[PDB]
Amino acid sequence: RSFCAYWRMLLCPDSCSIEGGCPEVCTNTCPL
Repeated sequence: RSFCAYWRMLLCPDSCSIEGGCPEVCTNTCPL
């Protein structure tokens, strides 16, 4: 599993506002 597991919460402190939708790593649907 990529960093998308841990970095999900790491780069997404409710950053969904500034990132428009949500941070790409906040979207824990990251491909393998």
